Amino acid sequence: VSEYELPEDPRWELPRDRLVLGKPLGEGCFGQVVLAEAIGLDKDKPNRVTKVAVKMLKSDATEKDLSDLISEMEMMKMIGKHKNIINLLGACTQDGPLYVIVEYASKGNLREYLQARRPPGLEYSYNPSHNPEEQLSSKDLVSCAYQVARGMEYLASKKCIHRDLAARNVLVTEDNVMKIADFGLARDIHHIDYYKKTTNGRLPVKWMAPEALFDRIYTHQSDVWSFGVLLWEIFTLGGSPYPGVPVEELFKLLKEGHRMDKPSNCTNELYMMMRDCWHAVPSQRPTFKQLVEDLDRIVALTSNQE
Ligand SMILES: Cc1cc2cc(Oc3ccnc(Nc4cccc(CS(=O)(=O)NCCN(C)C)c4)n3)ccc2[nH]1
Repeated sequence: VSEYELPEDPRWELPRDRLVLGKPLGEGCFGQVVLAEAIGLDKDKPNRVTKVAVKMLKSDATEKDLSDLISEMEMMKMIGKHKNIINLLGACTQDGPLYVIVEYASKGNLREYLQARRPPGLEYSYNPSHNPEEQLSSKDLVSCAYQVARGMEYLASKKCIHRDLAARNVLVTEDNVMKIADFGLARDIHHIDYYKKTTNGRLPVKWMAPEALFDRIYTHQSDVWSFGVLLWEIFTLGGSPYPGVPVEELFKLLKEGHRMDKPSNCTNELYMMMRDCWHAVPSQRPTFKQLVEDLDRIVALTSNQE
């Protein structure tokens, strides 16, 4: 029995013997995510199995870690469901460690998904996958961007600021639906280390708007700046931002007006949309509502023949 009072919500609680735990999906310093099969997740369909992702704490986990995971779960309930975010499906709070059960995205994060779909040749770096998949169409790429914009428009409408929107935090389902992840994470109460890599080797400083970098100010406008970086990641098919640029240099550069150059395969229109997201002045960036409307139009005009 836990020493803590884990919050049981009858609408969401699943007996944990309805979960058949499967392979690890990922592990961080937080805990771990595993794939599972859930039996009768939908009450009206008790005999059906659903593949799901299950988040749980490491054994080394503290009380703040627990509080953080509960917090993510409750924030997700409050934000509600949208097609282009990772949605809550249930929880196990009784009879063992806390499990938070969410939609499963079988194709993993967007950066690695795009990298494995890199065609040969001059416009992209090499494909690092030993199981490369069919390359995407131009329309497919704009449609990835559109779906992420639509998810952020929803989150913004629910007053959620993501604060680390990046291709690594977009997951892709079996049906190639884009789903924003890690939007419900607690904001650390301590100052951050700008030079500390994630468990997957990423430096989050490269997605920060200048006002976030400089003064730790995060708003929907600073998420639009990150979406501009994410756009650049899409049209480089998973490229790494500011190539050759040491991180301790980045703010100076940005402040002087430095911006990433256009990816080799990227329309003038989509590069101008990136640059607009990277407006120095937060009030002058487009909103996610505007981004969605423009990307909708651009998707309809973009060829899926190549
Ligand atoms: C409460 C909560 C639960 C939760 C679960 C999350 O993870 C989820 C949720 C839904 N689906 C997937 N699918 C998935 C499939 C393959 C691999 C991965 C992990 S990965 O880091 O993107 N790539 C694996 C190895 N790379 C580093 C080489 C995830 N994960 C992510 C955030 C979450 N927040």
